[PDB]
Amino acid sequence: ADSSPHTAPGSAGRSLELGAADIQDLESFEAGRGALPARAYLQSDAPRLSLNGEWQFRLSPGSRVAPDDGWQLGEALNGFESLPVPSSWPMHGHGAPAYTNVQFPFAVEPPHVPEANPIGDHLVVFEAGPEFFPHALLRFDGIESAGTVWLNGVELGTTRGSRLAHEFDVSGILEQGENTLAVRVAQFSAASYVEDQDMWWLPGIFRDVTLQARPAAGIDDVFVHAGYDHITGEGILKVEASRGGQAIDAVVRVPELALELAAGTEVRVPAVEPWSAEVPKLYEAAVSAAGESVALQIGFRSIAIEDAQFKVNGRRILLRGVNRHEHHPRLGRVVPRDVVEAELRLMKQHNINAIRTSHYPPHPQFLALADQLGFYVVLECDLETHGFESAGWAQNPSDDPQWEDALVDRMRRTVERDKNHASVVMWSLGNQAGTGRNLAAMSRWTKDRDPSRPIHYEGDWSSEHVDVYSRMYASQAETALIGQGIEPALNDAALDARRRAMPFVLCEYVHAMGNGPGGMSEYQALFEKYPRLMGGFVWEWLEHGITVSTADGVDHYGYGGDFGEEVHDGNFVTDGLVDADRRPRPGLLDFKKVIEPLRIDVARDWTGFTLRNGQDFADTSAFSFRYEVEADGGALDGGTVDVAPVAPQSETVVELPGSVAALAAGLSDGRPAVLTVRAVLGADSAWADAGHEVAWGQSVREPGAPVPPAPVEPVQVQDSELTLGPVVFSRATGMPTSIGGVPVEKLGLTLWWAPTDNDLGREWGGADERPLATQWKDAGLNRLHTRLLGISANPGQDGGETLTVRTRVSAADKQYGVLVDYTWSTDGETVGLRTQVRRDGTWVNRGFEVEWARIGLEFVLGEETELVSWFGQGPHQSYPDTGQGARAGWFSLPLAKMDVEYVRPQECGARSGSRSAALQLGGRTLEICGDPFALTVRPYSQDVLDAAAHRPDLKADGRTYLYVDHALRGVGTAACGPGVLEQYRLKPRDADFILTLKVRS
Amino acid sequence: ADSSPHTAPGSAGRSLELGAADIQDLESFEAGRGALPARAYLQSDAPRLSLNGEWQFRLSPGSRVAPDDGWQLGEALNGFESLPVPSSWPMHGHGAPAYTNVQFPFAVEPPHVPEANPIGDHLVVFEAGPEFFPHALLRFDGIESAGTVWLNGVELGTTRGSRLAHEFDVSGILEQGENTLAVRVAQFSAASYVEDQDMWWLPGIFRDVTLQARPAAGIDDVFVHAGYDHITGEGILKVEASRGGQAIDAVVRVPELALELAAGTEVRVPAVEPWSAEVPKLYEAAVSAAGESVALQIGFRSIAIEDAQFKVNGRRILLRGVNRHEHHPRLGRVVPRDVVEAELRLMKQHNINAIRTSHYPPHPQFLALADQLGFYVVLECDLETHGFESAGWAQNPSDDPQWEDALVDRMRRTVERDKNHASVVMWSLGNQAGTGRNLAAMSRWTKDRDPSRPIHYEGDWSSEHVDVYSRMYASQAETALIGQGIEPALNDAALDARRRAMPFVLCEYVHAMGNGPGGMSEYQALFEKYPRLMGGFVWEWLEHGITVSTADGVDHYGYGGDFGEEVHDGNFVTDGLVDADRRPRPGLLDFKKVIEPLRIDVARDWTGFTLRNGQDFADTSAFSFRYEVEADGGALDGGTVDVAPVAPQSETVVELPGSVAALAAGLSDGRPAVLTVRAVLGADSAWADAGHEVAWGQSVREPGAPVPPAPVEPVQVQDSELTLGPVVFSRATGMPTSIGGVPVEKLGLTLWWAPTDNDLGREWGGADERPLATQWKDAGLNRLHTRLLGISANPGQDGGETLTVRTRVSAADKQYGVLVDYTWSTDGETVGLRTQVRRDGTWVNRGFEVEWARIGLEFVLGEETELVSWFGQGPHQSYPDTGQGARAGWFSLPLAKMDVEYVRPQECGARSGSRSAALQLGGRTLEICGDPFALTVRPYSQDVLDAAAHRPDLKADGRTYLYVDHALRGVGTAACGPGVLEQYRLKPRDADFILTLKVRS
Ligand code: NA
Ligand code: NA
Ligand code: NA
Ligand code: NA
Ligand code: NA
Ligand code: NA
Ligand code: NA
Ligand code: NA
Ligand code: NA
Ligand code: NA
Ligand code: NA
Ligand code: NA
Repeated sequence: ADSSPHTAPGSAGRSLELGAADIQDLESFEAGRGALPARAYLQSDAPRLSLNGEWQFRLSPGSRVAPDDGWQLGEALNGFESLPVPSSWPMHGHGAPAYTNVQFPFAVEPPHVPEANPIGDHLVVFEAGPEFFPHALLRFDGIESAGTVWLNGVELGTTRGSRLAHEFDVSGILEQGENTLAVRVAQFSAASYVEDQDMWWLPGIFRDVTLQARPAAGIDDVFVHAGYDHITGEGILKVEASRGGQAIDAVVRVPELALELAAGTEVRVPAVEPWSAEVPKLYEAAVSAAGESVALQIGFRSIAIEDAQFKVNGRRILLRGVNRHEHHPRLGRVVPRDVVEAELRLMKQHNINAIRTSHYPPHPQFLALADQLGFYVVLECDLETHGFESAGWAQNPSDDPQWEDALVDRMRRTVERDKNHASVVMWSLGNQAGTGRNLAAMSRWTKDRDPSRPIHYEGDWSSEHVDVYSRMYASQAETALIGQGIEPALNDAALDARRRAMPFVLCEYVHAMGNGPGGMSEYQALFEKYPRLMGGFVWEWLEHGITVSTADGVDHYGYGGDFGEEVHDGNFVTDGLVDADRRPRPGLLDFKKVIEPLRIDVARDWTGFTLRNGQDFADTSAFSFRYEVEADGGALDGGTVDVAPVAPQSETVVELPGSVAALAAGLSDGRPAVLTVRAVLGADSAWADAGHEVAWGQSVREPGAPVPPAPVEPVQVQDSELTLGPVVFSRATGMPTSIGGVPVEKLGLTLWWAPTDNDLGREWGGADERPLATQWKDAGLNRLHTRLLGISANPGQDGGETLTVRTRVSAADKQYGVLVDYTWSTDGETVGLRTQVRRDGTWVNRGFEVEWARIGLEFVLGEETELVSWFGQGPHQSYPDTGQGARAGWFSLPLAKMDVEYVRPQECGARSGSRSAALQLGGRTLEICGDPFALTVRPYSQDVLDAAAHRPDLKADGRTYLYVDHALRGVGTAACGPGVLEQYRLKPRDADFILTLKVRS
Repeated sequence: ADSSPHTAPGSAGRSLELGAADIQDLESFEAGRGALPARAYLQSDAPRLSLNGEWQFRLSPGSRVAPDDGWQLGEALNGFESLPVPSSWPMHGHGAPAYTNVQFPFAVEPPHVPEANPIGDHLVVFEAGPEFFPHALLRFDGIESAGTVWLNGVELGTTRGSRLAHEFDVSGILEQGENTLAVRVAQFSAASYVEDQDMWWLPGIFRDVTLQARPAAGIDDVFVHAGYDHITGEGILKVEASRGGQAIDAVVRVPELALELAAGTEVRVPAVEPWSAEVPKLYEAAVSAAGESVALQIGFRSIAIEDAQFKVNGRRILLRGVNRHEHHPRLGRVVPRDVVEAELRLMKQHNINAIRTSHYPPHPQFLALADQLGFYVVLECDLETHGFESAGWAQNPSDDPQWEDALVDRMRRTVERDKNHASVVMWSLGNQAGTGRNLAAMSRWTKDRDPSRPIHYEGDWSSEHVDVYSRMYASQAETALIGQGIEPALNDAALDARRRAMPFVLCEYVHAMGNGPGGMSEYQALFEKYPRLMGGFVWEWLEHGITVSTADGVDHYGYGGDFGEEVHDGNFVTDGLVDADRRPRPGLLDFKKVIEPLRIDVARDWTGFTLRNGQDFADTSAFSFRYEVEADGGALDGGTVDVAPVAPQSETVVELPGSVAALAAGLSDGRPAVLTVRAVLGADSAWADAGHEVAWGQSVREPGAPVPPAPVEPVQVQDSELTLGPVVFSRATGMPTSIGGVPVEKLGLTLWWAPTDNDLGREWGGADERPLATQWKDAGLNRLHTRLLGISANPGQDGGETLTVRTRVSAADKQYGVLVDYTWSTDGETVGLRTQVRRDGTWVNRGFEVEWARIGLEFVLGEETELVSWFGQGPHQSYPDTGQGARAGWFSLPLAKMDVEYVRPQECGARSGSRSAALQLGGRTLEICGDPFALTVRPYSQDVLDAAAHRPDLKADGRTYLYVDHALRGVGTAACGPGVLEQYRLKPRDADFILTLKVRS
């Protein structure tokens, strides 16, 4: 209290504030107290009782008013109500979720906690039979953030490390019969300063609570060591077992390998089948002492770094990864097992082979599923101090000696829990925790304890205390330099030499927020080309949307700020490949294609395809290779082709049946036809059914360019309207008012789109750091207006005429514009529309050149569209730097399914590469043909889309908004990481393009 | 059409769009057509008929759909409805007002008009008797922006120059009996590009429409020349008269001067009383020909620039000015005469002596009122091209030869209308129109036509074509350099020499938006010290608020964007000294004091005062000098003192009656008493009643500093509360929960206030151009939180104790804080509160130091306050760099009258310099004493104030928000011009201060 300003004469007086002792504990730097030693999560035959279920719960707003009313004895519970456990309690109407990204939601003065600090008191009465005596423990697999535990009124201890397990000995405290377990949980504690992950703040007892008997002569911990010698094919096996901190005699049995060996001895198993994400071979094993048996699944694999490559079982691997948080839209950090199983299958179904547990250990039962389904796992300790960065990392716990014991404890618990799982191929120290002596201490502890797994940590770019060089969101350009080993040197020659000898991983890349991510293919090409590049993990698997309801009961996802937060980061928590209910976003469909493990390159003459097996261990024997030829009328040919199995990293040429090329050779010129070759699962796997598609390639015979009609109809002039065949025009605006009877409310040029999440991010570098969306607003691109310059008819053919409508498009207060001429022609059935765009003045504003979203047309039609059909790419959306998963073909969707249900509505739903489109408007069909154009159809305007913050803000107005774009820009990943690559940016230019239109009934 | 991209084979076709001819006319560079020569507005005995009244009106959205249906004959009017004329038609439910500041509301491509261009068709039937034959004309004193006029179906011509007069000969077209006048008015035209004033866009026939007979042998124009020779006292008189463009014989009679002379001859009048704003002497005159007589008011004055000074009648003058727009909150640009008369009286009542007609000629009848009441007028031509600045002035009309005739026409009409008025002392070419050849042409035309008045134009800083050096919002520092003649040189030595020989005027300064303007006194000191400084004109006289009603019928003022504008500038149109209904803002009350024309410096020993007459021409004989001594109980002494008249620019010492000093000498030490000496009007003037206050000065005997109580009561400790005499504290928060029975909901430190309009402006210069409001938001200053560190009692006196509550104030995600200790003491009746503030960490955020709004306390009391009384300054608000008009005294106001009704609610209502305050809360009174503190009391929180965009957003919640500030920052003028001067900025510091509190009943 010396820094506090007042100085009082006399000796110090007594402290009168309430709650001083509770707050002193919450502000403790200690890693909790009273717990048993950290150990593995082990399946054992020891009796077990889950205490999950309906508990009693009372919430107080802070420690100083949290009652000390003997509630732990369970006799006075008038202020308590039912609450399920496990739970994140703000998901059940107690307080509210709060989202921050980097910023802490409390003043940064470690270790101190704010006065507003929700305290949740939990209580359950349970029965314990004789099998839990004399010895038993209570296990808590997660408490956010600070728990104090009592049993029958006796304090057992405290928990720190919110996603880490704690166990408490209850021998001599547990009683036969009824027992009362009480747990006081503080939302905030000193630990909050090291738990600043970009996710919802959610207090609770959010994982299992278990009573476990500890029979005499049992097994407390087990450490499986299961290596693979790829030269000899041998497994290298040693299973350590301990009780009470001492090595014990136990018997290890592995029936499938005909093994019975002693614990603690290393043996060579003459032939094992090694474990990989591709082939996750597991051997069932048991480790047995007199009083207890532990069941294990052993996968034999060895991890090595050599020649600047990350190798498993002697081979460089490619990580096709995602960052997986634990989130459920209605349960918070509680993820039901069926949801976990389904989402891991969904990952495999989209070609993912690797998971980073961003940024804390997962539920303990996740590891066995990863072992079984096959993922390379980066298992990350629960540590993130990101919010200290804004003060230059002043007071960062990672470098503060007072935090050493707490941070080493986090790493020890992380490592000990999950050390037996073959899927764990790297330990990660944490995320965005800066640099410091405590991270070094965590690394040293881990390397000493478990030298079998390399250490990962992105926060220290010098990589002094790690085994791989990790970065997040490094540009494609920088990744290419690193891939070639030619990045700039570190200042320290010794550190530079070490880091240049390290393989390189992107622990986060291609930020998948909203419409995006763009630029994935450019990273993937590098990963495949350069051995030092290990691959990357997309940020992130899921959107953390939280289900809410409007006043009328319309369900939608909420994000930061939807829960009254004073400080929050908005929709940055909805930044995934799937929504919170695990529905794919288009980015997942594109990603699947980008990382597909086979490359199928179909010959232009349709005689065959080149096949490259991009897997590391498996051949192609799991796949059936299918071909199909489709034309406008439907499939013309199809079947299967036998492919002799191609070894990993090998390539072959496969001949297709002669009927396919004969078909190609017979096609009329200009008739469209698509040959697709697909690799599907030949048989059910653990993660998908036979017929599931893994890879594909195509060859397309493109339709001929559209033929404008002969301009043989003349312009008929009336007082207020002009008629040209099936088109009627306003003489006041020059715009069509109907085409073939389809009412047209507006036709005009487009240059802008409703900003994506990426367009709301700053594009660092250069002198202009305004987000693109702000550049557009400042430039008036969202508020264009059109002036009519003139309308005239010109001589056509055989008495016909064309009609040229001259316009200029600009914005209020701007001098730059584009002259736009529309030239219309018709033979009475088809309409030709030529659009010519010429800049009039430099598109520069506030000293920076204005980029465009598009060069296109918006037709506003005075009727609703029922069905949208097109030839192009699909079925899902595609933009210049996305759409890898959109394949060539003929597609048809009801209008509602053209949209994409991003949580914050934004530009989406364009189908790039379209050659023809057909919109069904009641009883008429409007057909559009062009050289490649992008197609979008919506039931609301761009201004409605831009203004909407949530999906219920969208409303259909009875019209159809049809967008036909001659040019589009890419979407990039500027919300976090690279913006649109140069080749996909759209700079102002002069342009012309032709469309043909037809209305049939 | 060559720039338009499409190229069509064959010869060009016929134009098919509608409205081409109307739009061609609107896009014309010509100054209108068909009008009679520009001339003076003259009062004549020729028969006159006002056609103002109920007309018929039809609105179309643009020229292309404006009907050409013979409506001008008045036979088919089914689409017409009644509309008063004169009117701004969007004030009557036709379309909507639209506010832009600089930005044009249409694409900038001169001379072209947008498609959305409201067309208002006006029609009236009137009767003309025989007195209007054979010759008559129709006069239009204002049409915004483009009128086409028909009478009985015959086109008379067109109008351009929205605030300029046009007359059309109707001889041979007017018929005896009924006539039909039709006027098509376009909102936008090529003229809009030269009418970009910062004000509402309001189309209409917004000034008088008059039929005037033109008898034979009449007088068409008159040019009065009336100079004054200050050496001899002579007037120099020549009155020119013309008819049909030729000089005529006419007789000039000036009865009061015993004159009968011929028009066109210069005479010397041996003794005249000269005209000035202080003494606006006017002589009634008549100029008569056989068929017509013109009545004139002649003021004799000569204007000269010599020795870098602007002189009238041989003396340097001081301009105490405002910029006057024409605006009415319900009628738009129509200002009723009674409103004009009242507002000019109000100006005189606040010591104003000068008006700039920003930025167009006023109603023609304004000039005679200015002549009569006495203002120096800067009469400004209707020209402003400000919106071209954002493109580097590309295409600026001022430098485009095609606009020469139009711009010279504007200046000619401006000069000719008002050239006879003594009040006009400068012609201004326009405002914010850049630089160019057409401005030079306007200046040359004016100097040739009327060399009697200097030319003003701020837009060309080289001053090549003007006679005074004018700037807007130059800093006090730059003004001081200019005042001393030591500003940097222009590159051209010849231009630099000319400009250094010019007097200097601020045509706009001390931008008066919202809470402000600060910094007025620093300008005024310079104006008074340096002869080259002519003075300045405040921006601006009035707020252009427009009266609107909420859903429930609550009237309030609207501003930009409240009328659906796509592009607008928000509340920048509400930036005046008075609201739209001419109610003073506090800035006017302060300004009155700043520019007061006498300086009264009261002696500290109360024996007398020094008096300086700061007028230029008048002595002090119009004033009665009053004194009063006031004490807590009321007035102790008062009366009048005879002052021998003090000449302009002279000073004297005036002895006060001995009773006043005897009173001062007898006062007990520490007893407060105030001596005020006032100069009031001794007799009714034309602009105020006898007793009206013009100037004042004070001497104050300050109350002694507060004496903290002896700390003889001890702290009583209860389970959840502490009691210390009359104060009860929470043991959970350390805050008082009641003081003497007054409920206290919260007590805490304040550092922030709800941003003023100035705080929302950028502070140019330095690397940080964020507005202060944004700096505060980024720093979290608007979201402070308090942590309780401890509560302890310490030994007091004779068994009593003090209570120290230690806290820390910070914001989420920030490391900087302030330690705040509160030390409480009491003797059972009075409470002492010592607050000590110490910074803990540097208040720096995003690399820039964080400034504070205040260092103070917020008491939130759980009851409503009825009445607020204080000793300090008042009655109105005062901040460190404002409050000049707040005088020392005792004040008492109901709570509602403490607030200030700014249109956008914002920080306001602080009373700086307070020594004691008393709040009546039901049956209790809370009394506060301190060394100088600022006092604010509100019925809603700062967050409610900040969130409110209009006054109906404010809501009382049943509490009292009491602010006691030990330190406050100034408010400056950063919305446009200088921010807070260094001496009034509030940087983070350590501070301590003492208050005493008492509750009586
Ligand atoms: Na322990
Ligand atoms: Na690689
Ligand atoms: Na995120
Ligand atoms: Na086969
Ligand atoms: Na594609
Ligand atoms: Na939106
Ligand atoms: Na004329
Ligand atoms: Na002066
Ligand atoms: Na303004
Ligand atoms: Na007198
Ligand atoms: Na004052
Ligand atoms: Na406000």
